[PDB]
Amino acid sequence: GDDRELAILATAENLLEDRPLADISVDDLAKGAGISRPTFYFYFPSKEAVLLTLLDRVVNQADMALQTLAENPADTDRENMWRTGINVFFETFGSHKAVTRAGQAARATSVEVAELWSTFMQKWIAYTAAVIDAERDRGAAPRTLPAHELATALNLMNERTLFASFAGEQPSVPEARVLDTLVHIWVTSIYGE
Amino acid sequence: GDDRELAILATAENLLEDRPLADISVDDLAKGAGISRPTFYFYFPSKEAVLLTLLDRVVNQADMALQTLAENPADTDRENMWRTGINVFFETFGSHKAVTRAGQAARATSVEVAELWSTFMQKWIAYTAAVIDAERDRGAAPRTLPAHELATALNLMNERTLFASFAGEQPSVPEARVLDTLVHIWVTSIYGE
Ligand SMILES: CCCCCCCCCCCNC(=O)N1CCC(C)CC1
Ligand SMILES: CCCCCCCCCCCNC(=O)N1CCC(C)CC1
Repeated sequence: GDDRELAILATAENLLEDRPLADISVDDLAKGAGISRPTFYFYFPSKEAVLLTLLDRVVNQADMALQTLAENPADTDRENMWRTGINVFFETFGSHKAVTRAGQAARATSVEVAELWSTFMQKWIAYTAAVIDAERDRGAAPRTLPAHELATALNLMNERTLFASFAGEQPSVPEARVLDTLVHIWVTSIYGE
Repeated sequence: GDDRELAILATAENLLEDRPLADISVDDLAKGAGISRPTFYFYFPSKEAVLLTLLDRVVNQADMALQTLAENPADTDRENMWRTGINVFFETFGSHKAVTRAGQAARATSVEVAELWSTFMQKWIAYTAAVIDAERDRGAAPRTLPAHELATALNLMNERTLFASFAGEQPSVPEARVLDTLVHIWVTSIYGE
């Protein structure tokens, strides 16, 4: 039951490594999960709903990892503090590139995917802004741009730049350089005048 | 002839203000240009080809403006130098929001739109990197990240952030704040250690 759903989700994540959702049939998902087509429809209404659930799992995996980091005392080294946090996103989305690629594409065609992504980006921006505000309050960061506006641009940079790196787009930062690239821009923009 | 093509392009840019390309018919474009459907097909093969030409015009308008700025002596004020350049993109794409929105959407579905955008982003990144290299050579900027990698991330930030602002996405930087936001991040990341 839970196990049926897990098998459909695992099959979909596997097939998305090889081809887009458009070239994956319900027969393919049902076959991979060892069930019939009609039994598939008991668990999910469409292959698009399967992708929504996969992306929801990956997004909440990143969010929960960030929460675990937030619960711990702050790294006393400002650059390392931000690197560890950006690395949650680098590793979580980078470890699920098939879902990341299919989920990005689906933001265009699916209101539910677009709203899921928007909701979590707002959460992540709000958290970023609250950390920059704490750094300013402690006298560690200068009072330059409105923190929420700076947070927004930095989060959008990461959204576009990490994706271009994962997907091997031209142009892109090489995957093996993207974390250092983003950390530099975050730290100089948060701490600089 | 040239004038036929201009009227079809003007009609398409006007209708894209109100609805997406999917809800614009060839009859709509032909009607707006004062021609028949078959006469439309003499000038363009599809409504998608019309959008390609519109986006090509806007992209080359931005590129030519950047070239005009590049031809002049450099602004001696580093922050203003980068602000004027980012403003070319802010004003050119911001003055054509209907084409910008339709062109962004088309990167997903059109190889020709995706390649056009990729080509000009590579050009703009290469130019950015060459300016950062000149600033380092003159001793005005520190030798931190590889210039081309830093340029790539900053250009991708602008691509995503300017678009989110123009489209009124949630999240986004308000349009009236986006130029200052991006200039701050560029200048601190290019000149900071
Ligand atoms: C579906 C779609 C695909 C795409 C995906 C990937 C992207 C991701 C992004 C993220 C942002 N954010 C960040 O990055 N951060 C914040 C907080 C912290 C503190 C750090 C960082
Ligand atoms: C179709 C799609 C839509 C989207 C559009 C808009 C975006 C734009 C972007 C640009 C990048 N770049 C920049 O920004 N820059 C460089 C150089 C100079 C020097 C500055 C700046």
